[PDB]
Amino acid sequence: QNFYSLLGVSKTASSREIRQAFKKLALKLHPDKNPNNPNAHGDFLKINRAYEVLKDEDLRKKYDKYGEKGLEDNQGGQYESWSYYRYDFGIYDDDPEIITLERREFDAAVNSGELWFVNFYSPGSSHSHDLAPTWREFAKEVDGLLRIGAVNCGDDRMLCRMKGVNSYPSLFIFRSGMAAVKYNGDRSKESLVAFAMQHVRSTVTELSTGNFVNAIETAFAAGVGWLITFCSKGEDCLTSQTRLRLSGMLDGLVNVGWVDCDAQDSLCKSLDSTTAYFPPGATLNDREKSSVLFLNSLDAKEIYMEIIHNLPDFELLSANQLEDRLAHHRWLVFFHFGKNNDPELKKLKTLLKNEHIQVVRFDCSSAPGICSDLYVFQPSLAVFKGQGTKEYEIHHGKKILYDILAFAKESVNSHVTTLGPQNFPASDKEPWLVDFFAPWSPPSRALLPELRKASTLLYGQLKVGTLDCTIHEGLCNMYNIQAYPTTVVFNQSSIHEYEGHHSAEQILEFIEDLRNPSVVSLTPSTFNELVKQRKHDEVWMVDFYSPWSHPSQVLMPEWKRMARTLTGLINVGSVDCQQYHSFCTQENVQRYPEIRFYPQKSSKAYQYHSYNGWNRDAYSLRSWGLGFLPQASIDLTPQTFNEKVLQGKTHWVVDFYAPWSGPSQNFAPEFELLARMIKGKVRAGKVDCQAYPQTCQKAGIKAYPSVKLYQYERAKKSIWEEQINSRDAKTIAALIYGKLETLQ
Ligand SMILES: [Cl-]
Repeated sequence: QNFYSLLGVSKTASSREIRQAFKKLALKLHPDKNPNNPNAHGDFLKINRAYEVLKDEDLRKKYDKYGEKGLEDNQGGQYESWSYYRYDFGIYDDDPEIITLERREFDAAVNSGELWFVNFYSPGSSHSHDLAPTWREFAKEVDGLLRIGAVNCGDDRMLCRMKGVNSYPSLFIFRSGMAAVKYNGDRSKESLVAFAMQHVRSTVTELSTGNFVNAIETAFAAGVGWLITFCSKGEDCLTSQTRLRLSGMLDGLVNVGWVDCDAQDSLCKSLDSTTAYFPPGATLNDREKSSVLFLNSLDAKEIYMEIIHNLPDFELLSANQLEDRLAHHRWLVFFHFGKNNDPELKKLKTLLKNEHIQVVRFDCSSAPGICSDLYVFQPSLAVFKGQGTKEYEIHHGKKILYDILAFAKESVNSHVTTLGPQNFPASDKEPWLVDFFAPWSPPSRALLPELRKASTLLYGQLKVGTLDCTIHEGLCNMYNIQAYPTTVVFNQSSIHEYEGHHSAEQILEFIEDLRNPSVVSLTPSTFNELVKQRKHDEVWMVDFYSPWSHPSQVLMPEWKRMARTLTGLINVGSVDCQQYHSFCTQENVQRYPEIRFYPQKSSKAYQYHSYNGWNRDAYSLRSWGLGFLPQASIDLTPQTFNEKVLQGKTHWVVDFYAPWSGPSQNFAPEFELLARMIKGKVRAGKVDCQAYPQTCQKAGIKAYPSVKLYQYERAKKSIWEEQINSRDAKTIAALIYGKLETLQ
């Protein structure tokens, strides 16, 4: 919509693309840049608000479901300096060979199988600035050899702390098999390369005449061809460093070697300066001439690019082979349709070995029913978990190597199912976590890995599934999905919708709350053990309800909201009288819903109180509940107000009220809660303005109820007076607490 149009990007744009577009606009339009128009702050607000809501995935989701209308105003107001955007912002955003990593995807990325070299840098760090051009250059230098990453510690403090970053910048080498190795050298292009090579697997072998023939003649069965450079004195061939680099770049795909032609003159008479790639089966003799690839270049990247394009495609499996193998080993399958992608992907076979994931392709046209039964209607990449099952997931996003590796290893070790209409849990009492998403949606793709993580911890607790809305438009329409992604738990015919941040931790919290809800569901047994035999200071609110009762159905969502606000204050329970008829009869429950409060055990306490109030919303019920709790405020007089508060030596919070005032009666139980929370820190008082207009006039009270904070400063022997506009006990308290330490 307008925000994407404002930044001039698509609604499918990535975080990086957003930052790129905003950087262009920020450098031209920062209020620092043009001091000649008084509207400079306002013009930048439009762009910065758009940027801040789009870079925030929670905010972005609200903006996709509703326009700016669903958002709230306090955004875009704060921005950094012009110099920040010019020099500290998106430093590696325009450098394609550098992967910009955030906290969520970091571990899965740098452990996906490739050798990673990551620059943990920081804004306001001039050592980080010095490194940047070298890093861009270095990343260009080793393309095809290893993965180069960057992590902005400025926006990723905790990740940098957890990864032992002790200075800016800090350089680490990652590979799944080992612990991080730190580079401590002088940050030069050539030093960084040499360091990385010590961690690169590289086998180059000098070949005798006898060895060369044997390697070439045995190459075919092995499946691996040969890259060989032929060296004569007075002539130039691949250097030692170059052969080792090529060996690393083509690890597991090609054997690298060299031949000393001065030492093998007879052999080199056949050739004629030159490196040759021999596909498996190809020989030097004039028969096998053609398949052999003769190269003249001395440059690794140049040579590599020719080899990588020349290598064979993935093994093609027949329909029979596929069906025989899929439920057992793990299989990464490229699905296509006849017609018979980065060549870099050919490295998947080698780099997935440690996870025993086999890599193949399949031609759906040879068996369309197999692909249509998986709802594969276009070329697709899927990974199957095997081990006796046909669980699979489909890869979404750019078909780039490290991402497909991270996807494949994370998925086969997780418990997220691909859902379709045929196995959708419409009829299931067991708990399900379902993610309705779209592949084109950048947040949706950001969610999938976090879901996989949660799945591993939730195993045995609930099943996790994903549903593709672009494919199954009908299914997501029936669940009223308006934005992507939409995460939803299904538990006992009630369907809860997640609204937190897309991280495994927050998702685990949300589910843990659904597993131990504020509203404690009770049985006839648990009522006796928890409510009846509550300790001599516990209190309970309990809703006795029938699922068949319209009044009960309308109450429950209010009951739950109320329960959430009473955590650590009032125990909240619920009783199903349809299931437990005799018990509810035992308790003399006559109509639904019946709301009862179970007070603190005391000498004069009733067994319980039934709420007969007209209004049954959450606020009314909360205020009713808190009304039974103990008074902690003091009822002040005109004299005691002056002596104890105005001329006292402590902190007060005072409620100026009128008995006839509706709003005052609503607040009274909230004020007592406030009083109890601050007991020992602050004293709480109440002043009847109807009884004492004299004092309320002097104190500056327009209407009722009003709250005033009185702070004592011992240094000046004086009382400070401020007004509290909030009517929320927790809010007021924290607000009061904040001021208190700032004198101590
Ligand atoms: Cl520094």
